[PDB]
Amino acid sequence: MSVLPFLRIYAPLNAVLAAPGLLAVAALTIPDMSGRSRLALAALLAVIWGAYLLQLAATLLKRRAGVVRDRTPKIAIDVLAVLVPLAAFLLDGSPDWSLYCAVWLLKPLRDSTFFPVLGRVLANEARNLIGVTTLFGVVLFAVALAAYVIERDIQPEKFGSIPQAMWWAVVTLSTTGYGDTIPQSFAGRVLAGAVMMSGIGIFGLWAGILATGFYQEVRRGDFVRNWQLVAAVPLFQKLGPAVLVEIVRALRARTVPAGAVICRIGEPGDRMFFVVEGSVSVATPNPVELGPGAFFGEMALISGEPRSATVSAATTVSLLSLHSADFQMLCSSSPEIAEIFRKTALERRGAAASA
Amino acid sequence: MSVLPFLRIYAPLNAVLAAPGLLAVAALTIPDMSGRSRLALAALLAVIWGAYLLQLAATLLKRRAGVVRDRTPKIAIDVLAVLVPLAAFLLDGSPDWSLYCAVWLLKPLRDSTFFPVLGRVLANEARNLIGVTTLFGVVLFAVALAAYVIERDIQPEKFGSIPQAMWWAVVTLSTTGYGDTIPQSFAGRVLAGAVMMSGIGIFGLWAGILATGFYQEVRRGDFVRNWQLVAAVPLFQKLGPAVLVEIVRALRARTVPAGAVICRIGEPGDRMFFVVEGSVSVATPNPVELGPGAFFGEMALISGEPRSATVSAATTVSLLSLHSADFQMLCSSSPEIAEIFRKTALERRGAAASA
Amino acid sequence: MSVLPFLRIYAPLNAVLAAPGLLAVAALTIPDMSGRSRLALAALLAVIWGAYLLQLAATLLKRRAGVVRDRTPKIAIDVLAVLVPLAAFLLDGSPDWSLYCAVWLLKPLRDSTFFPVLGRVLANEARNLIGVTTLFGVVLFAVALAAYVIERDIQPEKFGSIPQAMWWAVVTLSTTGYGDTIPQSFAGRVLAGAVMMSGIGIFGLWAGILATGFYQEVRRGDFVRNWQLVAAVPLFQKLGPAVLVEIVRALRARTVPAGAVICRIGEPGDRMFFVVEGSVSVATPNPVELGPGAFFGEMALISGEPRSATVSAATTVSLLSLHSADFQMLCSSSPEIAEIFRKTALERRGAAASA
Amino acid sequence: MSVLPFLRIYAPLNAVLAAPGLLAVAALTIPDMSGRSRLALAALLAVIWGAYLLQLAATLLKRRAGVVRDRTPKIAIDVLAVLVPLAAFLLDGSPDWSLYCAVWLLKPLRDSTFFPVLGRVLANEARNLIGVTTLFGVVLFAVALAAYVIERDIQPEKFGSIPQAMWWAVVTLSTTGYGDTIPQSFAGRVLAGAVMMSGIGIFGLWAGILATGFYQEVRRGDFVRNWQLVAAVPLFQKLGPAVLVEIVRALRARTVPAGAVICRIGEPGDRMFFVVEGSVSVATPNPVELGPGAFFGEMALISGEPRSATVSAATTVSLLSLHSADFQMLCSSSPEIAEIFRKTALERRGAAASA
Ligand SMILES: [K+]
Ligand SMILES: [K+]
Repeated sequence: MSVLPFLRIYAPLNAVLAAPGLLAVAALTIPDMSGRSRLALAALLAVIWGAYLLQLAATLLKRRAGVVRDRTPKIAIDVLAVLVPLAAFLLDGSPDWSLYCAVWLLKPLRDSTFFPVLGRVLANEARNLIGVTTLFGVVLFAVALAAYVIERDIQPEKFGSIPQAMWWAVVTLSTTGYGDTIPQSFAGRVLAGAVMMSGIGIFGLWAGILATGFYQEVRRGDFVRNWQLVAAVPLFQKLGPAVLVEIVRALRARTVPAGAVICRIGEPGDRMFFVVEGSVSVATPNPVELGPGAFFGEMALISGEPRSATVSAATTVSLLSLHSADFQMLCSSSPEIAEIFRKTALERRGAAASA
Repeated sequence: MSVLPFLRIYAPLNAVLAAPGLLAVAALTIPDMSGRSRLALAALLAVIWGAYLLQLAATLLKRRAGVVRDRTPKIAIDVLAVLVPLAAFLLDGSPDWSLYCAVWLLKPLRDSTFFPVLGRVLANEARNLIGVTTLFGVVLFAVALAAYVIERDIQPEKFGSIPQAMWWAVVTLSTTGYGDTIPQSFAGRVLAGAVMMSGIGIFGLWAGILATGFYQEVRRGDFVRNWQLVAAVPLFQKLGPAVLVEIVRALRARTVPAGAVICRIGEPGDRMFFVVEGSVSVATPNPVELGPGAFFGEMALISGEPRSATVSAATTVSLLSLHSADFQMLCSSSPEIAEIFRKTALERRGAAASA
Repeated sequence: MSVLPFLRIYAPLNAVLAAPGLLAVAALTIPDMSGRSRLALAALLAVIWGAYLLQLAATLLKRRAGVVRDRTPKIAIDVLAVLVPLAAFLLDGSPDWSLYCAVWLLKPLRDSTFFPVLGRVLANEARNLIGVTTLFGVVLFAVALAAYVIERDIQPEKFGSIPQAMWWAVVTLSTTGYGDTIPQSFAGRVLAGAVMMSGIGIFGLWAGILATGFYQEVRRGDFVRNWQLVAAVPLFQKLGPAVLVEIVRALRARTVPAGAVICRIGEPGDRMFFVVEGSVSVATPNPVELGPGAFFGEMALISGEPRSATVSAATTVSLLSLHSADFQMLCSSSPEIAEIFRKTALERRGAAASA
Repeated sequence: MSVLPFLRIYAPLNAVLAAPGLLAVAALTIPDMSGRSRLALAALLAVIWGAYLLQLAATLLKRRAGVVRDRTPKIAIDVLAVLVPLAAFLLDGSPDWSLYCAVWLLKPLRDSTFFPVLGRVLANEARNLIGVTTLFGVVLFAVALAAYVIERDIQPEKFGSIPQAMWWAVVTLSTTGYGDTIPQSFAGRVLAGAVMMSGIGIFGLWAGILATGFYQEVRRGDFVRNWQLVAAVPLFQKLGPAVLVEIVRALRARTVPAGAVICRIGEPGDRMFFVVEGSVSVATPNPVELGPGAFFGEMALISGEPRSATVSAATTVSLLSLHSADFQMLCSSSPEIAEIFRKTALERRGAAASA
């Protein structure tokens, strides 16, 4: 609610081409299809193949930034991105060689930030997951066995065994309800009463395990990335030690590309930003082009008024962002700083028009 | 638990008429129906059409409050509220013109506050949603492909292709369990074991993403709307800076219409209010009609007793509300203020009967 | 994890008899049944009827504690508890009069504390629920309509109308998957992709709305009930104002009946209690029978040792409970109090054996 | 995200053998199977039987650590681990004696820590669960009854009774959607509209009840286990009282086995550890083998640089772990301690190479 995401978050075309790349699978998979478009898209495989292969060697030029790097992840698939189709094309002379479009599916995951954010936490919290997973196996066979006791008599063809009953366990436990093989007797139908009660109690924790400290990591991701952009601000030699741990939990940083809009004049002013790198276009008779290490919005927050200036992203600006309360927290947190923001809320009234 | 919502929250009839408006669709949709009621409700379309159209021009008189406004949202549908049916009536000479009752469905959403509250946050947090959505696409085809490996042989008519297998993917992943095409072999039935385990882990985050900071926004909505009604209270020149950030998280404000009841005498006193605008009917021999900038309940909270007065909403009062603990927090937070509430818990004993 | 619930939480037999009471419904509902047990349980209705009716008049003696009370809830059903069966017995001469066993179902809810805890909060937070409920209606027909566009042609008997399509909406949205009427075409099967994605995003908030501040109320329920049992403790004239708001969030109170065990000797000591009313049996050569306003466990917590005494509930004791950390919080929160607990951890070593 | 789990968390083979043990059930359960492998695995039962029985007596030697112990849980199944199969083998002369493989399923749960963590909390919070469970029974029959009103006429074979309708209740309430018996009329199909709305509101709390304070216990589990490893650190005589309650919520402890890696040189330094027991291999010209009561990473955190030393687990080290922010919290929390970490960030530069 308090950030401006711009400049092509889903940027690199190395990721993009999997989506059209893998829909190219389908038409080969289908009888009664004409040969025209059949092979037209086989080229598209060769495009993407060639396209990453074009990209490939430029990556294999890993002399760029060659000091200390850990690029086993990034490179691992690029190699197989082109070999696996290639080795496939010959030995699998039959059309099923296209089935090695299971390969690019990592290419999104290759340059997928936020995916290592996932695997980072599992190796602290899987301690619970396994005791639950065991418990998930406890309750499976603890319950799955209860049915073979019963309907083996009058449902041999369905419940004439244990693992057939294990099938109806997770289906019945995992919220699903396929609807293939269901009891007829009473006591077995009694047993289902606890199952949904159970699995929804089970998953009530287990899926909760994920979001539990995942959110901590992401709420922590908003600090590790943001203890940066702190000392750059020339004012923050006076902030107390504990002051900062409060604030940075809310301060998310995102970038704006050049040319785009930041805050349009007259829109309801609801936030203020801290510029730390780049430059802006504060639309005034003298454009107050504040570069690295600046801010604006106190003209709008202290007064609670619309924007006093159409700020447009002159350049690639690494922005922070902040809603009022936590800035009211700040002006509450210290009178010493509202003084300059009091002055600045007067200086920028005269320094907007003037220089 | 600590607020009095009254005065027609679901007020404007511009919203109301969609509900009866769109049930008017149905009877036309149905064979073997008599023509009597068939066309009776076609009028009702013309009513609502005419009714908004009656409303319409009064809105197009946008000279009301014409200083600085952003009414592209509000007006966008009102225009189409009446044109789309109208242009429909002629070219679609066949009865299917009524199918342009897809149009009013925004009219609730037109004057739906709390809906922009939704879209506000997605443009900070969709960063995650897409990495998950990709991941949702990862796991779809990563898993959907695994089945065509198998049952293409003995289930051509069902699993004789990939996207047919993609169908059984999300159905099997998204908790649903339709029950149309299900395996027969073992290894494919093995694969389902992880699926529900997965999707319930997937959605265990992804739906959690929504409530995650949504609740922050709404818990923030209770501050942005409520840093108002602060300075109006004549007492709050002495409250510390950080005192307020604690409190306003709990203080929700709602309005009471005139005539209605606020706190009935003798009911178990469980809360106290801060009046800031309007007037009341404190039912006493001298009605202590406290107007803008007042409160009551300390007579009941300090003593923990029932109500000492039937307070009824004399007028349209913009109320705050507060349960004890956070008022006990207050009386704990400062002895200087309990003094006047000590006195007031004596003055209002004598000032209830007297003037 | 830190409380001792005892003394028949599910106590009153006025609640109990619904469960056997309503299973008495069934055998009448069933053909090919013998008349013997058919009417045997019709008596059991008359038992419970007579049993509450026996209870009834003793309740209608509402001279007990007759000062200020709000007993419209409690009495409302008791009246109908016996009239509704009675008026049923005659006019409904056919056996279906037993269908007025829909009546006792409130009798649990009659003396169901924790149920008003539910309805208390909905009248603060249903503001959201309705904007969501509208939104739930938005997305219903916004999506339900999309299908009649398509399969009316080749599925008249199933999708030959709108509300038939509304049926497949919520079924498909609400996680369920019945499996009666499913598409065959592509584009309609495309549409389901967003649905589960939606409804699981929808309910991802909406059910979250419930637990959101419900937990606040219950986490608040642990304070409102527990700002009691504070001043009774003779030591708590020195605790700071803000000290208490920290602590009582964790301190839950429950009662122990007489005779039962409290802490058995030698078990791993993990907590300490504050007695405020009743008496104990501290099993020592001189039983240190501490009555109202006492505590024990610091002998075990400071040393981190097993229990030094088999404490058994001599009487009906209203207990508090506390795990270490928040007592370590206390001994951390003030050195002035650890002094007496230092002394007490010596006095009770000598005062356990001695008097 | 901030811990190193190693040394065989899922260690004891007493747990392990259930998994292969119980898959041994299946092949006996199946007709048309050869007798060869039929009996081969019956031995495997005798293996595990004999294997625990081998383990058994060594456990019955409970003279180890015989001071004060509560081993009724641990021993209860071991006894039946071998008797139940044994008594089964004779009286159940038919092959169904193998059905007493319901017995080992506790053996995981025997030495399952984190399972008592489950049952600990239910006896504080089941107060709610039962009022909900009653409410779950309220809404069951409150709703289940509504259908027999209707479809008993034209669905006797399906809805010709109440409990048959109770079947379609929980199936329809508990998110499942089997798909066996579904209405045809309107008003009954109206009723389902609230059901999913209800049960997803129901379970929206009820499963939430579990994770609610479960997470508290586990977030409390990270303190009770970790008020240990506090005084051992020679520095922590100066930490304030309240300082610690902040920190230990994040500090999780895990063990590393001997030989394994701790922090490899050059990897991106993201955390620092507190050694309290064991020894390391700080790979330097003079290996700075810090034993009980040590730490490292401030060389990497203050500078925000990669690792300055390949630390490998020389021995079984009981490690703590800590990411920056909470160490930045520390260096923020007190200048007095950053002094020695300032010096140490210089001493270990010279004391890494030197001794
Ligand atoms: K389902
Ligand atoms: K189904």
